[PDB]
Amino acid sequence: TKGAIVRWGKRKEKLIEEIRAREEERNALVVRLGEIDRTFAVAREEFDTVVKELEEARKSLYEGEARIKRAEEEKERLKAEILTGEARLPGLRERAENLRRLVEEKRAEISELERRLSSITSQSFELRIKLSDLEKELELARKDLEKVLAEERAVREEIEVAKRRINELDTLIERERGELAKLRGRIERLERKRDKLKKALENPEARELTEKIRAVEKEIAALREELSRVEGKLEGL
Repeated sequence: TKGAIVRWGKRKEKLIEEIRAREEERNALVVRLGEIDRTFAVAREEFDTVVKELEEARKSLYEGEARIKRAEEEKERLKAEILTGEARLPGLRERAENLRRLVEEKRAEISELERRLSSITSQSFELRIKLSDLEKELELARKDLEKVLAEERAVREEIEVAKRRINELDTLIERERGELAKLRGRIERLERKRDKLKKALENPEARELTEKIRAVEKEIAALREELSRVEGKLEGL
């Protein structure tokens, strides 16, 4: 009927309008999601980079700590060498003083006994034997003194060398520690950037829009099905 043409026609125009509005909304949603997915591409590449760099930094940190431990074990060996050397020095200096004194003593004894041989000159032969014995003893005392003095000089030298090497090691350790502090800063900055990247990657509005787009598309489908029935009605009326 004419009246049914009018009524169904009014229904048709309403359906067309509502479909137009729903498809408008749906396109907007699709655009927004099309920006989110791009942001996730960018962020996921940066995240991959940053966790890589973070691995590199942690490896460098461990290696630096290991080099420091090696340097400090070497430092402790050298400290023990120095303490061992230093504990010998009072004894060596005592020996040297006593040997200088013994040397002077023997020289004076040789002078006195030579004086008696001078004054007397039968049993001066005994004094002459005593003389050669005093000469052997003085000679030995002098050779011992040379040996003690040389050994004290050698111990002092070896102490100085160990101390210089220890200073060297402390400078190496200071350099490593400076690098470790720089790496701890780099790691803190990387960890923070990485946590922000993860948080952006759990945003999670991407799914908030995927489900909503599913719904609005379902409703568009429903409206188009009613529209198709209404059209088929008007096309046979």
